[PDB]
Amino acid sequence: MKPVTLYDVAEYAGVSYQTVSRVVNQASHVSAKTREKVEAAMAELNYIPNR
DNA sequence: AATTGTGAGCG
DNA sequence: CGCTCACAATT
Ligand code: NA
Repeated sequence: MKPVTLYDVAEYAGVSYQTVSRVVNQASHVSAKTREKVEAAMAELNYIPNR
């Protein structure tokens, strides 16, 4: 499968890789609108854990 | 005083 | 390259 990364979903949402990692694991500091971006980025794109 | 970004340490 | 963990320059 296409190795869709944390970055791809982050840029797609308009957020940082670390902000989007903190939507997956190590979760601190996530906002109303920013969260809803990450969700639409994860579900429209076929993100792969660890690739 | 809140977050992103950067650092670095694991794989 | 890809990611969790942890910490801090900037705002
Ligand atoms: Na992950």
